[PDB]
Amino acid sequence: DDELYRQSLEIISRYLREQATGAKDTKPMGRSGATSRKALETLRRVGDGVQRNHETAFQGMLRKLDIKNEDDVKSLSRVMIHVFSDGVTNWGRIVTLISFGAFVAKHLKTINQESCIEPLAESITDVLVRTKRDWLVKQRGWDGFVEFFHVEDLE
Ligand SMILES: Cc1cc(OCCCc2c(C(=O)NS(=O)(=O)c3ccc(C(=O)O)o3)[nH]c3c(-c4c(C)n[nH]c4C)c(Cl)ccc23)cc(C)c1Cl
Repeated sequence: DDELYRQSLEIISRYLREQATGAKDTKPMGRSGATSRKALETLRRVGDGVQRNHETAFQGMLRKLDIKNEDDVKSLSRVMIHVFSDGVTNWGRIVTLISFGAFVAKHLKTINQESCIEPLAESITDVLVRTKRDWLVKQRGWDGFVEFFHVEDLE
């Protein structure tokens, strides 16, 4: 995970940043590269799906969390660790984790707090890897992520 954390962080960062700014992740990924780009495209189609089907839940949880500044951001990781670390692990739960990540980043930009997007990203990444590296390793990681969701809605 001196590379699974970094690659995970690369996907999650670029995803949250493009969801927050509406600007597309140009500039290269740096290893494994294509794996990461294709994961990001997947994350767009799948993560858009999760936000559309869960808008009421997402809106309600974002409001209950009441996020105004980065000091809130440092205390979110412990709510997020608490919620995500119990129960079965599956790719659907990981994409929900990240999608609500994006949701929060869009909020952060709306209240002019873009700066917290990076810490938020890192926090998501740490929670995911800290808690699931083994699972992620034996689902063949982000290549496993690309294939399981095999985009057959865009072709
Ligand atoms: C960035 C961030 C991410 C977070 O993710 C938390 C765990 C991620 C999650 C879950 C989860 O896992 N649900 S699960 O075990 O039924 C599941 C999802 C997919 C599968 C499967 O296919 O199998 O199963 N549910 C969440 C909901 C929520 C929903 C969707 N309906 N009602 C509610 C409340 C909200 Cl609003 C936000 C985050 C989550 C949590 C926090 C606090 C933050 Cl800040």
